[PDB]
Amino acid sequence: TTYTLVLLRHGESTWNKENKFTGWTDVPLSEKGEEEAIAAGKYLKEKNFKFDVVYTSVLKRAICTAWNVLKTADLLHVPVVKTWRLNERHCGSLQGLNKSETAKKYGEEQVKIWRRSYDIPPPKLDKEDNRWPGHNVVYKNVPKDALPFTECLKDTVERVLPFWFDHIAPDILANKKVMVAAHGNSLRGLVKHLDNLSEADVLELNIPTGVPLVYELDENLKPIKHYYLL
Amino acid sequence: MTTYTLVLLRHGESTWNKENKFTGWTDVPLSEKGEEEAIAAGKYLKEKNFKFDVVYTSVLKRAICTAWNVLKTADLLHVPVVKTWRLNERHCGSLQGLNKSETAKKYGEEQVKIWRRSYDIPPPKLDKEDNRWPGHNVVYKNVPKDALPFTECLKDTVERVLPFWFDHIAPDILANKKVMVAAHGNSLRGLVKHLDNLSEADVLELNIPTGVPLVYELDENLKPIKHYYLL
Amino acid sequence: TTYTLVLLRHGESTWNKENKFTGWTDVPLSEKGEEEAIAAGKYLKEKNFKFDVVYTSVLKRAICTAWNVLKTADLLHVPVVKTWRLNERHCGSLQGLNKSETAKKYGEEQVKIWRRSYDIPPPKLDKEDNRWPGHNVVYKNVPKDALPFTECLKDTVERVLPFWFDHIAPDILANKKVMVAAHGNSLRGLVKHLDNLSEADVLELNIPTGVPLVYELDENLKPIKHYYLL
Amino acid sequence: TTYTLVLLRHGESTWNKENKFTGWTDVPLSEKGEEEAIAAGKYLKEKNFKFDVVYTSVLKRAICTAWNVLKTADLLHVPVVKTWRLNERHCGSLQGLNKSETAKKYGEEQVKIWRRSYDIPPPKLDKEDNRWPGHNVVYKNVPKDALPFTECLKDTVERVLPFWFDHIAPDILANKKVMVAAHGNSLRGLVKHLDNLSEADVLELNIPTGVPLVYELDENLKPIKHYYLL
Repeated sequence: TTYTLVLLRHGESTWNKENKFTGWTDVPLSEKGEEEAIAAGKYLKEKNFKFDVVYTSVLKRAICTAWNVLKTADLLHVPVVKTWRLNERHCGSLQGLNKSETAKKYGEEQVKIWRRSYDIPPPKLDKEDNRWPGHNVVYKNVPKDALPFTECLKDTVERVLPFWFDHIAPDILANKKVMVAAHGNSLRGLVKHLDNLSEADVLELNIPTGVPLVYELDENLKPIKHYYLL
Repeated sequence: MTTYTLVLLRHGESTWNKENKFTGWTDVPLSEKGEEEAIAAGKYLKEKNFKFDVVYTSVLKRAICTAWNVLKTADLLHVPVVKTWRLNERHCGSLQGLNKSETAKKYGEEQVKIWRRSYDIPPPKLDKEDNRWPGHNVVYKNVPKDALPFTECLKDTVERVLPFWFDHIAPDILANKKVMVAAHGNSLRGLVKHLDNLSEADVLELNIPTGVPLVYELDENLKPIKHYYLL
Repeated sequence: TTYTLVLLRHGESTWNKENKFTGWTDVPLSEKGEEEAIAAGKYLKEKNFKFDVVYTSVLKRAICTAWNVLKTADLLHVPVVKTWRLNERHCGSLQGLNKSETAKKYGEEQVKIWRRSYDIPPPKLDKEDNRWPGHNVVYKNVPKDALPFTECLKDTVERVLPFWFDHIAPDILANKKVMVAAHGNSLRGLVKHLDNLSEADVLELNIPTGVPLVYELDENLKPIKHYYLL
Repeated sequence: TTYTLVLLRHGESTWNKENKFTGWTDVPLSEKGEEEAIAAGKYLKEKNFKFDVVYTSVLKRAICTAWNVLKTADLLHVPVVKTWRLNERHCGSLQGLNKSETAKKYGEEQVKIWRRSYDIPPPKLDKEDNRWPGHNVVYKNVPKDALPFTECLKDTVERVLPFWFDHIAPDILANKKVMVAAHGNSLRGLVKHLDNLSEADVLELNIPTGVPLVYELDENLKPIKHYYLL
């Protein structure tokens, strides 16, 4: 028995261009970022990949990538399920700030720790901060104390896992063809469990943008292999 | 006084509307004009400050792409979209794919007129060997084959829509969710027939414009208080 | 590719003994009625029938039948989905009345028509009547205009079939082993569709109490055969 | 705004009479444990407690509690949602062994540590052991990695919290009346989060069997107060 799982990281956003920390900030794809999702959709169509369900975040840049893939591949009827659990890693009080001004405010050494470490997060938001996800209507049905004030990669890995165990994985076991269209850090959390990686290994893992990552899994969901369609 | 707001929206022009070809369940895309109409609907809904908790649509791309363009322009991409065959356009049977001169040649122009304007007289049936039968399309692989039409009249479309109203749309409205239904002329006519308790005569005369939001204000029992177009 | 579907009719209610028209009246199984479901479970256990989902009505005489089956087969973990659409045919203003009282106030032959006919329903309740389902909190999430003042067998067939098409049949097509536990007329509606019966045929059909009705279906859900486990 | 949540721990299982470690072993309620469930049902009905949903585990001692309550309260129409996440704390290789026997092998103080600590689990099951939930068809839809070889209370707490955030809390915020009918340790997991308890507080917390525990919560689901119905 072989199941097939496809992971896809969204392309460039407008804030990647302006050199700002994004996190849960809901910024759009750039034109190039849209172009990547379309190209990803071609490669999947060219290899005749089909899907019974698409999982993505509640952030437009991921959602739009999912949409462009399904449109390009002629699979618009496929249900799309959107969850905050697949959101990008939250960047705390860094969200919105220029990456350079931060590197001269806190120093480049401290800023590097917050980006590259596994378990040391950036400084928290207060709940009175306008960037606190609890103020955003997008999250009105979610209990507000489930929402982060800040995240390290470990936090992201821990919030993605219940969604893997409760929705994605059961669908795979039911013989559904799943695509996960999400963000680097949330996808790294999925990959960490899939291949049972150490902290060192997940930190060295870089998932390229707009390139479908295909996992073949056995009856127990142990990876038989993985590869990129490029 | 408890009031609820429901928004209905018919998709814009498809590629086959130009060619004057009967579409039905054929999954033809919106033309560029159909794209822009969905955007314009979205722009206007954003301007009048409309918000949605759920969008219901068909499994046909011209309707789905309309929902998408509205959510995107209105900055509501996080909103769930639920897609169902029960909101599909009326099935046109053996007319699907053919233009008016082809159908006149096969059936005579007078038979075709009856099928266009009737309530309960459907056009000729497809059978299981015809490649246009929804049963051969993998889009419907999880739908029981005998739920899928070989042909439909408006009465059929009306009857298959009603269950989805009672099971999914109406309960959402009663839970104070702000619903948009983005669909097709005939499936929307099926919802309106029930809402306003229209006779067969009145539903036949009803002509819902394309790409114009149709707003229904409903009371606590979902009886309409009023309806109007945003245009 | 063959699928297996089980149908089961609940045992004797307390009102069957009293000889009153039941309908949607939510009367319990008699003790005998509980024994019938327990025996039904034993039969299914003996032939090692497993279930992934049980569908039933929102009426206790059917819910409790399902419970007793799952309990006897040691399958309590299996999800039970309850719906108004699988309810018994509504008996209108006859609900709660004696079968002799109805003969008196309506005539004996008029009553037989209401029971045996396909499309002639008994007299309507009005909105002011206490027995109208709209006053019952059980149906508080159901829009009130979807609920009947009375029903003929045609009505029952037409409310059951959307639930067959939307929920039961798609489960079967997902290779889930389904049991439907319900009522005479709601089951007769399902059978009518399964076997594409005429009106005359469905009116002659007599589904016995507490005996599992097994359908073998092909890949398109067309019945290959059916039989009773006894 | 405020909300009302009801918790209930199941009564005595047959293995409690034998002083045996149960964990995920799916043993039935004792007759006393059935009566407790029925008595709980009478109390709730008397005080006019209604429910829109009942959450329970996939273990029959909890499921049968939920059923006996609904039956006595005359609320059989209410959906029951069963989840492994609400299962009892897993007892590793101790499952099936009696408490006197276990003292001789490991020593009584070491057994106390496994019974009473927060973060030290009993000896873990082998993957090849018959008792590993991964061999149980009840969990065929759950990825094997989610299935424990052993648990400390900390593990149980961490597996219950996602179900709180994903299912229970959104229902409460959607104005649904929820009952959770489960196990001592899984309920302690919920209470730990609800009352923001320290590790020390939750270890001393002792929830009696078969007594409904009512929580009153504010608009952000923070408890205003809680009490037992006795």
